Amino acid sequence: DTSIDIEDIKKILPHRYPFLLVDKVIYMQPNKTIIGLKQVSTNEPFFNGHFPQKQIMPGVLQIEALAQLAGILCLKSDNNLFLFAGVDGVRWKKPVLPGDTLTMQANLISFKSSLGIAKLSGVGYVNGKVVINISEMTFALS
Amino acid sequence: TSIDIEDIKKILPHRYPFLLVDKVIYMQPNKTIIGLKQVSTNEPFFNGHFPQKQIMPGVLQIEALAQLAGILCLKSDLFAGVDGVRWKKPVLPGDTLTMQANLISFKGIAKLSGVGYVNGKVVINISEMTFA
Ligand SMILES: C[As](C)(=O)[O-]
Ligand SMILES: C[As](C)(=O)[O-]
Ligand SMILES: [Cl-]
Ligand SMILES: [Cl-]
Repeated sequence: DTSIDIEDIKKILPHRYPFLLVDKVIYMQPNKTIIGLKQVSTNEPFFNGHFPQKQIMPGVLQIEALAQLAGILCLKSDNNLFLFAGVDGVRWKKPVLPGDTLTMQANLISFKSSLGIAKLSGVGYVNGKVVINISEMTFALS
Repeated sequence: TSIDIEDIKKILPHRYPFLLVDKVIYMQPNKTIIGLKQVSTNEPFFNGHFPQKQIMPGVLQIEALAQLAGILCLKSDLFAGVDGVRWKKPVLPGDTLTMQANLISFKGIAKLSGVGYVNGKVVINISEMTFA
């Protein structure tokens, strides 16, 4: 099964409202990869600010949802406070909108027990099509 | 020139809780912009990041620098890409985040560099923000 619900995600991650952006893990293979989703609703606090005349999920929150999914995989592969240390090669392909399901996959590149550093790639999809690519997210365990 | 929040809001469409530039200190069109974001415990995202340790999310530091870059673009006349982001040290309640963005290219695509400081010391670097 490998899927994880929100209550169990909360036991893994320190993040809470209004900055928890993984609704469900649908698949995970420890030390390899993880797939989850974020459901995108008009009823989310950020939408009033981004933007009044046109609701578009901020691209940086799409990085954040990929980062959080990625951090689930790291914690379940091996301090639950991981900070963003670097990110490279983010390309946003298409706007994410209220009504969408943001499906996300993060793949582990490296994880150093010793140093508390992890690197992963990430891709986000809507309706089977890429809306975001991230070449490399780096996390340090503060 | 310098720009206060009401004038910032006349340039940017961003509103609460996603307007992350509190002041523009200096702006030279087609060149550079310096501004700041004040970091308070009384911001909505801190309850979530994290309950037991309040740390300004790195991704919101990208966004603040991207919004600052957006102003310089609009006044030299979405977020398509970002690359070479490095966070050096956590930004905490009670800090002032001072930011500078430099225009690298305007070709229909604009590319800018970004730097964030807390007390003179770099807290974030962005080699490239890409807009169109
Ligand atoms: C997903 As994070 C680097 O804001 O804990
Ligand atoms: C970086 As933006 C498109 O939220 O101004
Ligand atoms: Cl955006
Ligand atoms: Cl962070």
